[PDB]
Amino acid sequence: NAMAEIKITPEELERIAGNFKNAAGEAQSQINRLEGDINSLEGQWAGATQAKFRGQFIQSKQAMQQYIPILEGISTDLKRIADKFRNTDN
Amino acid sequence: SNAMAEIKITPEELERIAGNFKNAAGEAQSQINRLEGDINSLEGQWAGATQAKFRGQFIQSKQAMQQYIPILEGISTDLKRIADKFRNTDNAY
Repeated sequence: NAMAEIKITPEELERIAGNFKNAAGEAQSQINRLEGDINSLEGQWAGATQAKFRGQFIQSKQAMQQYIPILEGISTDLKRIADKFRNTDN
Repeated sequence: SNAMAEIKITPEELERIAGNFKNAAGEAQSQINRLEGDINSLEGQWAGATQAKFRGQFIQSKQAMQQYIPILEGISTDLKRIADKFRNTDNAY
């Protein structure tokens, strides 16, 4: 019985939409903290070394800036279908 | 502390920062894995264009993470390698 498929409802779509929204927030927090670390290395070693690590970090930030809006788009699509369900029932 | 004035960070401090990057890489992978489970739990109940829309968006997000994760891994690995380089002139003389 515990393996019964959980049927889609607006509540389920909103729960999962929330998971994606929360994931976007955690990702942002993570990139912020990592940026702080790279910032902390400035002046702590050779300028050439810092340039290499800043460069790598910005490439990671760019990847994250593609990723976050994709999660938010999924969250939006789930919520739009959730709304469709609620309005049909009304 | 290093023999060289220009090096103001210890190997242990670089290793600490490298751990933050390794932890972030692990957390990112765990996150996309949980979200994949969410997408998987719905997939069989969608059909046609809607099913494809969610599958495609999820695939895009996974590919973005396939970019992001190895960059964090590279930063962590490289930080540690530099820690090892610096160690030879840290508290040595």
